[PDB]
Amino acid sequence: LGSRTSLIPTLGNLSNIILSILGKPVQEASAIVTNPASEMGMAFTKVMNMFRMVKDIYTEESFIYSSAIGMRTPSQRSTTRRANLAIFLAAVYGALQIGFFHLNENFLEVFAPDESNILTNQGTLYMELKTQAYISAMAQAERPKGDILNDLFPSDMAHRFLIRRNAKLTYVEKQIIEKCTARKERLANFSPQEALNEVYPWGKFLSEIACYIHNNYSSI
Amino acid sequence: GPLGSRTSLIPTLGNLSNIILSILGKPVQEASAIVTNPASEMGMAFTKVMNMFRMVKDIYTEESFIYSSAIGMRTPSQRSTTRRANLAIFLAAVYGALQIGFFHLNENFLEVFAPDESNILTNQGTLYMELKTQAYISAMAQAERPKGDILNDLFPSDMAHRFLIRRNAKLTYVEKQIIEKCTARKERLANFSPQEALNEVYPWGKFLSEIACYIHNNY
Repeated sequence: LGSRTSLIPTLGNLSNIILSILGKPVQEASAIVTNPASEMGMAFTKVMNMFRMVKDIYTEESFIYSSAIGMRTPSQRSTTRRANLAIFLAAVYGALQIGFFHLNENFLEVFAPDESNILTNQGTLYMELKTQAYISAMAQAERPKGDILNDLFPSDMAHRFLIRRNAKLTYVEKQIIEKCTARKERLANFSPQEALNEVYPWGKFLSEIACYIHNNYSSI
Repeated sequence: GPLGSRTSLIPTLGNLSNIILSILGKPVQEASAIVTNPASEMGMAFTKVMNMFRMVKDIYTEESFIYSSAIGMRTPSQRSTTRRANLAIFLAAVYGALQIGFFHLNENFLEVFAPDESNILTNQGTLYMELKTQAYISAMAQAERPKGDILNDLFPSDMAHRFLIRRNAKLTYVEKQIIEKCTARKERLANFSPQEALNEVYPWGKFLSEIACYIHNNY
């Protein structure tokens, strides 16, 4: 498709700006998003408005799936990978409205795309994301904790790892499964449940994810 | 500049400019249909590009065109990007994709087509005369102003001073040729009946094709 082909430089430029704004120290990035009338806040708002428009050209869902839209060249795929990181970081800072269910479902495609090797720090980030999804889902008083936890920390994690790389399990993969199992149990047996956000504060997760996305992808 | 400011967005400005130059780079009837039928598949897609271009353009200018010296775009690639963006603003304007009056188009023509005090070329002066011609034809349709007021504005007497002032200055042989081609075109327009046959004497689609062809070969 022509417009998706021709707009790759814009997709890339806006994604890079978002990543380098929202990858700053958490206090600095949070300030930018929560003060739209500041100098940098106003500039971020215009960048985000253009980004929302360009993103809609590439996907009607939460993230961009390069294979699904025929984006096949090395530069096209590298750009959509950057875009997906910018989307994820903007979602977690609230600049985009993407629910925790979609963040969890797409986490490996965003941080370990193209059947790459899953790394230990990705696994740790995965576990903390699932923990925040659980804490947020509990706050809606919609479904019981058991149901939430079985979705977020599922029994088929090993088959999912094999499927995603066309495969038995690697050492990191089995460590993640074991770390996730332990976190599920701690979460289910914790009391009082309403205290979990003090135990796993959001600000700490924000700092975890920005540092990863910064210190694993080049900024500016 | 700072993150997310005018220097940060230069690749987006150039990319959207290049897209507008490519799409309105098509044959006149094709390009015109894209703009005039916003419901077609191409028309719908072009609309989304133009909405993005409108937003990025506002970041670079409050007016019709982008003056790099006015907003501090100092690096060579930055200055070349604003120059190209100006060509795309002008191409979009004559196709109806952007709403910029003939007055703004006339006033910014040399800055758009001959920036940086380059010596005017006879071809640039030709198209300048053709643009003034079309701006007159349109101004006489609207018929809010007397014929002399309109010919004054578009074919003015101080055309000599303007060419001199433009390059910090006596005219070049080419520049005095343009003024005489201009004055003669004015006399013909000041004395043409029916005044609404001028649309047939100089067809708009001919001008459009001349501008587009010029831009398509000089951007």
